Amino acid sequence: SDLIPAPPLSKVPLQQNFQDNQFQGKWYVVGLAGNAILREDKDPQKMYATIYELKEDKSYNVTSVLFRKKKCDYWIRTFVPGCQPGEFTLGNIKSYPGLTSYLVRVVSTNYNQHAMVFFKKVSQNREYFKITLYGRTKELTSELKENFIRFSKSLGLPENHIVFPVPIDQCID
Ligand SMILES: *[C@@H]1O[C@H](CO)[C@@H](O[C@@H]2O[C@H](CO)[C@@H](O)[C@H](O)[C@H]2NC(C)=O)[C@H](O)[C@H]1NC(C)=O
Repeated sequence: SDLIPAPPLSKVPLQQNFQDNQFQGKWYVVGLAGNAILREDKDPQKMYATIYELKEDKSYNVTSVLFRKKKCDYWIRTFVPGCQPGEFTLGNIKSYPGLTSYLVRVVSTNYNQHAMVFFKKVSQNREYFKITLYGRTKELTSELKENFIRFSKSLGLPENHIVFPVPIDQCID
């Protein structure tokens, strides 16, 4: 199992002045890229969504929804504020078999339109990294999508490892 090496953090920007309250709400995953992300053609990835909710202890209750096989699959997650506003670790790791690492980095966002988030984790000892292009709506500008493509590449990902989930109306509305 061969993988493209996770980029060195110094290459992953952090959203200047992150506002955890404004980043709340529903986000559409309009762009996906990772060393474990492949541009399938016989069955293109469907768009799923992720809802971020602040807890009073300032942690996020991240829950996602995807339409898998005639149903909505929901998966919960708790992000815990890291060392700098915008960074996050995984709450209750250890309740996730094979997980020794997990990190989130809000690269950039305008809180109303879009956002770019970098994730990196170590499962089974294999290092995985990915980047989601978030959209407040199910679609966005070409400017934003090529910016996403540009960044993914700066991290070592070939076009091939960059995909745009096709918009759907099931479960993510
Ligand atoms: C974060 O999620 C937890 C559960 O994931 C929410 O806890 C719920 O809290 C209410 C009121 O205290 C309870 O009635 C529910 O039973 C709890 N749910 C669970 C699964 O334990 C919590 O409210 C969330 N916080 C926000 C602001 O969304």
